[PDB]
Amino acid sequence: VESSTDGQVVPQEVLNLPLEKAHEEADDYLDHLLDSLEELSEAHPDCIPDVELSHGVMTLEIPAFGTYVINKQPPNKQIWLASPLSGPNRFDLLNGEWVSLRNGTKLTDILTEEVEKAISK
Amino acid sequence: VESSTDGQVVPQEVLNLPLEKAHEEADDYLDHLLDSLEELSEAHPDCIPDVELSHGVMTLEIPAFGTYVINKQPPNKQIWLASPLSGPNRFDLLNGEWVSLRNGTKLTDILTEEVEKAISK
Amino acid sequence: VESSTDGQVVPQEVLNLPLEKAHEEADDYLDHLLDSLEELSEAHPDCIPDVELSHGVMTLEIPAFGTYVINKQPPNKQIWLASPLSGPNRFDLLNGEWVSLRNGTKLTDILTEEVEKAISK
Repeated sequence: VESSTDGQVVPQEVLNLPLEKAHEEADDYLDHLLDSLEELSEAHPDCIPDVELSHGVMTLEIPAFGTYVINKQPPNKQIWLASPLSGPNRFDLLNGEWVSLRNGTKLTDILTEEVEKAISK
Repeated sequence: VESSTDGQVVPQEVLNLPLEKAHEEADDYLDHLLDSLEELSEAHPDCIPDVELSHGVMTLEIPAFGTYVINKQPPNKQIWLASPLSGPNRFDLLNGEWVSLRNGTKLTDILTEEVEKAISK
Repeated sequence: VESSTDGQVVPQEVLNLPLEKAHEEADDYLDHLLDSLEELSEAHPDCIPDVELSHGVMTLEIPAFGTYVINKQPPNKQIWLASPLSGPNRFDLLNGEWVSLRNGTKLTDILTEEVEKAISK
């Protein structure tokens, strides 16, 4: 912070508030997904045995197709999908939902399709 | 730069031009805002006493509501708004203007609304 | 990776697959451009003598106008165009194509226009 400034704001009532860092919107998504997908992991006739979430990396075992990988990524566009079925994709917010850079389809919809394509068989 | 290359371009007439780094488009915005909002800071019946701009952090005192914070942020989407009234938001360029990732509304419009919501009282 | 975790996935059949890092979509573009623009560099009546590509920096000599520079850039929006004719611009993916943050026009189209504006004279 080289400007030789002596003191900007400290206009306390920013700093005397119940203050809080933001939460990566990608981080937010992966949580709403971890326990929404492990609440699906209940009604598997057998065939979605595991979801695990590391450090912004999510693995999803689905033996019917092979194993999904879902990632926090540096931009150029963020959130990464590696699907054993539909291939690789990446996603950024448009209007509150996560959308493919490729064609602009929701990954929320791509998971739905592919998860319930599995409940069938 | 490990490619063992000996010399690419130096096609001078890029380098013999009146040359210049770009300016962060967020940086550009915060300036057009600092002196547009301190030219509003004149016609306050009392109630917007201070704007200060550090190092891509802007504070705006508005005692009616509490204190605004406006930030340069690493992407996932850039420019950050912490409003004492409307809450937190983040914004990226769409077509030359700065737009909310949440719903795509202009922050240019959100400030307008909230600044002049204040001139009233 | 400080969580004291002992072992997440290793669900091999991610790791026993023919695996592969992704390729920057900007990197992809600059290649499809290097050899598409050096296949134009053939039918120059004289006037586009050189294209060179370093490390995600591309130079394009076009003596009629002066020299183009095309860059891989950290986001806030990515891929950078410095045109001797149309000025500076930056571009992000929308739906699989590279689009100006300023007004949303394709750079693919901006090069076309300016390259063939040159074949003429």
